[PDB]
Amino acid sequence: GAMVTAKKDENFSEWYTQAIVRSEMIEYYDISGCYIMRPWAFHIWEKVQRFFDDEIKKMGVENSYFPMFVSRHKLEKPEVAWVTHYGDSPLPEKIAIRPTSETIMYPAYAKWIRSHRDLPLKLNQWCSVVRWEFKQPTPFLRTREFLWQEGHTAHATEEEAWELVLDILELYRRWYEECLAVPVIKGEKSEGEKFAGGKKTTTVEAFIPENGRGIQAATSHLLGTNFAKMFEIEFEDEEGHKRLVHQTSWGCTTRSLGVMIMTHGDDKGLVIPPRVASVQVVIIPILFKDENTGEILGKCRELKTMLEKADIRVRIDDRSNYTPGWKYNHWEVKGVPLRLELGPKDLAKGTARVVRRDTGEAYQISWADLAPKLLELMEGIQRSLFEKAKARLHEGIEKISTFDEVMPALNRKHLVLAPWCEDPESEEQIKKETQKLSEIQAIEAGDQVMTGAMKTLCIPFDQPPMPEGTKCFYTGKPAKRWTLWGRSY
Ligand SMILES: Cc1cc(N2CC[C@@](C#N)(C3CC3)C2=O)cc(NC(=O)Cc2ccccc2)n1
Ligand code: PRO
Ligand SMILES: [Cl-]
Repeated sequence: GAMVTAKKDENFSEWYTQAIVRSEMIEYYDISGCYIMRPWAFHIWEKVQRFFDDEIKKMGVENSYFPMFVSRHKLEKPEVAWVTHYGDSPLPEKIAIRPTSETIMYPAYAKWIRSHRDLPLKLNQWCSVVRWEFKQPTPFLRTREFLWQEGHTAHATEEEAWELVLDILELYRRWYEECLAVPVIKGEKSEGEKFAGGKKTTTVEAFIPENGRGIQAATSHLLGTNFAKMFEIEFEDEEGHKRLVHQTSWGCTTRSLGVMIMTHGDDKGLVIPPRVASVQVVIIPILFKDENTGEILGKCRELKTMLEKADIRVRIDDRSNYTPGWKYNHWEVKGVPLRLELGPKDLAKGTARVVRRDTGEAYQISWADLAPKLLELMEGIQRSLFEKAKARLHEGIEKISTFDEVMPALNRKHLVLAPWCEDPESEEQIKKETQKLSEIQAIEAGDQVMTGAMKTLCIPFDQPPMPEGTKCFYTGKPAKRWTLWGRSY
């Protein structure tokens, strides 16, 4: 059985590749930026999909399916894939593969919305989209084709639309923190980073300590009336006056899995939080030749049935052609959070040996105690994974006053929280300056595939105090808010 041999804290990229290949999460493909999602990864996607779909159904959002193609003139009302032929017959007008579906959906919204009684209109779809960039792709985190949901709502007032933006952003916080045990920071995107055409974009941002990079985990946009004006989406009040609708859109992708993998993995391979692990407990029988193997396997089956009564997801690995040691490594690499070992000694004592994946700590638990204690143990693992990741997030953010402090902090692979005047031009200049200083540094390093530019990640909702005369860290103008910056995906 393959072991992960790269160390997470020494060659992070090689570590990540080994962890996702050797655990059978991914397979490569002959078109660049496209990868195969194998069942071990797909199962985790199914779990978060089900969580989020159930939660938005409770909000009255209904699923739908809109075409994957969009006409040139509807899309252009650059990073798009264009279809131009069927067989060898040219199309009269090329058609694009969707990168996002506002321009596919909103002509229909304009047809469907007639009066205030048609609102709010709330739709979602689960599908894949294509964003054909040429920069370095990374499995799960940044790919040419990815799976996502996208929700699109329309409301009679801005207040109700904004309320929904924030309710969805809270569901994305729960997707990452409660399901995947990944801490995130809620905030607003800067004017240069917000969705094209929208009014205000909110985000949850995550952090990869090993390469210092922030990453946008999910996004929820107040489109306001901008798209309603573009698509003539209006409704009548009760006396017949026409008004524009107020819109949101929001989306979360398979990037989430990658974030999870990078957050919790260790030098042995994956560590999957128990709430989304497709196998929570793997039972490994010890099978000597000189034992009553039928009695040991019979007890493993009884324990499996007992655990499944508490809804624990259990597999018995009773393969005779591998040793227990081999199986220990096999399921460690795959990130199963609990292993249960049962041999003749255990049978005789009425106990089982349980080993937790995150710490390696082992417990002896009586069969009667097994189901409640495992449940307690899985909640403790989930909580411990989250708290440890949150401590690394906090340790990864430096509060600074002045631009002179930026390069030392980025050299420590940290994010910076700085007072900023929020001038869009300033962000563009900071990106270019940090980028050129990073190139110099790389040459002093004797070194390289992603950009060294520092950009804004999010103006966090939770704002530290801003003292009276605080200046912006780059311009010296009056600072308006604390903003989180870093290198990023
Ligand atoms: C897997 C994944 C995710 C996401 N993005 C975007 C923001 C967002 C968020 N939040 C979406 C709105 C929901 C997200 O997850 C984007 C992508 N590829 C790309 O940009 C294309 C690409 C390919 C190679 C290199 C550089 C760029 N690939
Ligand atoms: O691509 C985006 O960011 C928005 C949210 C999902 C639909 N379009
Ligand atoms: Cl479905």
